[PDB]
Amino acid sequence: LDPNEVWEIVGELGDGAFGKVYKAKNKETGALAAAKVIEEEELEDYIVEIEILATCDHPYIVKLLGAYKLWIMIEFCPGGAVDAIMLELDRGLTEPQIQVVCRQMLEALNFLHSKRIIHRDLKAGNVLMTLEGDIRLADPYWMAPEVVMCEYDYKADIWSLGITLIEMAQIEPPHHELNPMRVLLKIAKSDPPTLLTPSKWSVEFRDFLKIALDKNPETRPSAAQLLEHPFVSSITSNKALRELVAEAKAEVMEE
Ligand SMILES: CN1CCN(c2ccc3[nH]c(-c4c(N)c5c(F)cccc5[nH]c4=O)nc3c2)CC1
Repeated sequence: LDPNEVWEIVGELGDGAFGKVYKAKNKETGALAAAKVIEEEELEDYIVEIEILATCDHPYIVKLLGAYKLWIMIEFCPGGAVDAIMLELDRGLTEPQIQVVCRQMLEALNFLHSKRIIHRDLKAGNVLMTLEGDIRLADPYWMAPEVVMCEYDYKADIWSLGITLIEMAQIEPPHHELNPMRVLLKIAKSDPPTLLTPSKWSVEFRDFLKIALDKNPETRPSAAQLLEHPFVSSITSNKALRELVAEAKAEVMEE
């Protein structure tokens, strides 16, 4: 069952810091793809991840297309990642644009959390866009108190979400100016990040971030509970992202 007859590569989309990501078009049917390509130990570690994605079939999570070196064919999303969008446009996202992403993310998180799965790498570079204006998420008594805590556990996502929303408002996440070494300390030491210009955004945004970014995963809310927040409870149209995908395409056409 050799590949290359099935798919033909027709582009490169981004050498991240994990393999390289190329664009693939089906030889028979004509369909597009994203091909992630790698080449004992690691191989079985990747198979588990692949077989986890097959399971995670939902509107707002990339579809697994196949598995043939090591090829992984995932759905082409022709808007690309939101962080790439934000630079090509050289600006943040409008609150209504942020409202639509926050809500679609929450349905993806709430889905995953019912499957007992965490994402753990939620940032703007892992929120992809379709032309339709929709997102896809990508890729015992002698025990010491601190050992106990590190054995609710899926509230990690909910923190990354609120942090992703700041990334989208402001282009850059909080503490972007310090090196990765010092970040971890700043995270653990500092109070929950707020928006830089509280004046610029609605009272609902500020409060959503207030409750999303609780340092205590006990008192911190589920994807489910957050879906009833005013900030995302009234959101029925993907218009504002339909709008934003259009500009991005237009801006990209420039030469
Ligand atoms: C600079 N202009 C805007 C960004 N540009 C762009 C265009 C299409 C793109 N598709 C993907 C993509 C993934 N990166 C991807 C992944 F990383 C993991 C799993 C599935 C994926 N599917 C994709 O469809 N990125 C794109 C970027 C290049 C042109």
